[PDB]
Amino acid sequence: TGGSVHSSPAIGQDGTIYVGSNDHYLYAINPNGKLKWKFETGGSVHSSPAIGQDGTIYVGSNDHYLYAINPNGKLKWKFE
Amino acid sequence: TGGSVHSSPAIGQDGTIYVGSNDHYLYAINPNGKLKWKFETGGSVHSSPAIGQDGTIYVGSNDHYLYAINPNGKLKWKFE
Amino acid sequence: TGGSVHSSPAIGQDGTIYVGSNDHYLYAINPNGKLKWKFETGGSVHSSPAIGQDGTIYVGSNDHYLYAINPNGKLKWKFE
Amino acid sequence: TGGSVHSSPAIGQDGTIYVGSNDHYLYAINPNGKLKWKFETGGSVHSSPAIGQDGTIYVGSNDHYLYAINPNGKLKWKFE
Ligand SMILES: [Co+2]
Ligand SMILES: [Co+2]
Ligand SMILES: [Co+2]
Ligand SMILES: [Co+2]
Ligand SMILES: [Co+2]
Ligand SMILES: [Co+2]
Ligand SMILES: [Co+2]
Ligand SMILES: [Co+2]
Repeated sequence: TGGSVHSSPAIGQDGTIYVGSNDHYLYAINPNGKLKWKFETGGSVHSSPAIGQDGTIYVGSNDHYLYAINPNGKLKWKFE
Repeated sequence: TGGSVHSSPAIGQDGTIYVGSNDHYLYAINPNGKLKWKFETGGSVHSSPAIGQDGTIYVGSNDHYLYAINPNGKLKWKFE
Repeated sequence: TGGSVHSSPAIGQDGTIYVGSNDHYLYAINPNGKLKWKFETGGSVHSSPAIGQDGTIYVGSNDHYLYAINPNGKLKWKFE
Repeated sequence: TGGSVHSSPAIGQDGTIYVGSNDHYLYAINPNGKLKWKFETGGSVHSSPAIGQDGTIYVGSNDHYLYAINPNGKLKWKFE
């Protein structure tokens, strides 16, 4: 990643690994080590992601928001 | 939220997302991104919440307390 | 507690809540909010506890050790 | 360990305890408190490890990488 990986990884139902970085992104990494997608927030993603029953990925950011990200890497919503 | 979301979200049995904020609050957010409730502690909620078998939400605060919050957002107890 | 509760709580099989504090202790709190026991390490317990299959509670400390604590609050071992 | 254990332990299917240290290593500790192996990254391992379905251990490092480590302590891959 572009900065410290302070965030703790979460593992999806299909093995996808999700983790934040101080480079401001939430990363979705395939089990083979190849990027699935990254999603840019406005600040360090120190928070560790959680995965909902429908696969939504939730994570906080130092930009003050809680993010809900769809499994395909598109924003679902953010809460300030 | 009002400050960095350092805390890592927890997901309840009904999909509710709980997370602390450096704005001093524990947040309960519905899966649709709308606030269910927030609970104010005396300092940053860096700690990440855990959910008990009866749904109680437990989280630490930089105000020195461990909080137990009922699912409706009312204080159950705090331990110094 | 005596200092910031940075650590994230873990919940045991019987509902006991375990959490570290920057006051250097690992706390075991009953679901009713009353202390079961506390265990003193040599520095802040920022690490969040994990519970093994036999109930052992594991947590790191800023004193450089990983601690294994028995369910009764007595040290099992520490690893430097 | 050689430095603060900020990381939060993860427990494997066989009881192995995995945790990072600010000494830059990911540690695998047997339930008896004896080292199984340690793996050196390039910076503090503040991130808390997660365990995949095949036992792979994933953890971030302040060296900017997400690491995937095999259960025997050998690198599987790292993602920058
Ligand atoms: Co750096
Ligand atoms: Co930045
Ligand atoms: Co801010
Ligand atoms: Co404040
Ligand atoms: Co204080
Ligand atoms: Co101290
Ligand atoms: Co030290
Ligand atoms: Co260093």
